[PDB]
Amino acid sequence: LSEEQKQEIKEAFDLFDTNKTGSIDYHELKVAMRALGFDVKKPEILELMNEYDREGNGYIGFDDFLDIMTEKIKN
Amino acid sequence: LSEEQKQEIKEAFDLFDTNKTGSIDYHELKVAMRALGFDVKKPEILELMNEYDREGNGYIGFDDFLDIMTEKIK
Amino acid sequence: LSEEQKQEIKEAFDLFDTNKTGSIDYHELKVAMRALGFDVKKPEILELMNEYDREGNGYIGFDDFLDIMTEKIKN
Ligand SMILES: [Ca+2]
Ligand SMILES: [Ca+2]
Ligand SMILES: [Ca+2]
Ligand SMILES: [Ca+2]
Ligand SMILES: [Ca+2]
Ligand SMILES: [Cl-]
Ligand SMILES: [Cl-]
Repeated sequence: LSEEQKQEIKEAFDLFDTNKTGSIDYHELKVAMRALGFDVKKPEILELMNEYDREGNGYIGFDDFLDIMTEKIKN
Repeated sequence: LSEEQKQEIKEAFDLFDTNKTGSIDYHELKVAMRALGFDVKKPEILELMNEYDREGNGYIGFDDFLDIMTEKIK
Repeated sequence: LSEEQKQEIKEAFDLFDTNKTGSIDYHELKVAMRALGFDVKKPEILELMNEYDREGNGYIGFDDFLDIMTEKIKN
């Protein structure tokens, strides 16, 4: 929630944001969460994708990723 | 451990310091060590808590976490 | 790979640079890659070591590690 914590979450997102877009696809969400210490598996990742991929293009934004990590850490 | 290494250990601790208490409980220690690349399981984590939770309240400080990562890395 | 992505890869290498050399051994490569979200196993790590430990002393450099992570993140 703090600025220091938000930057660290941003570092994990920017590491696997290949095409310099503001998005990550399924595989990049898995390694990003694992880079933050969460051993997420395929059923959990697909559940998160379908919850946040509103336009249905296979990508989620950073603010989507920020809210995911917010739910995981604060709980 | 150098200043650069200690800062990185500090970043992993501050990420899972949920209430800014300067302390982490069992679950927060587990994900923090895994955030540093160590796949730790429940028996090892409980053994670390029992070693460093001297007050017996279910929390350890950063200097407890710093010493844990010191022996795991060095 | 942007300059900020290379800094994050450098942080993972420097965390397990135990003796302040420019090298990591088998075990230090395993945890360094796992610190970046890749849960690699023994056969893959030994495969990467054999490819990049050209001198054959059980160590690889940062530029070896940077190239490994470049291939992993860019599929
Ligand atoms: Ca992308
Ligand atoms: Ca990590
Ligand atoms: Ca706490
Ligand atoms: Ca205590
Ligand atoms: Ca070394
Ligand atoms: Cl999980
Ligand atoms: Cl002790």
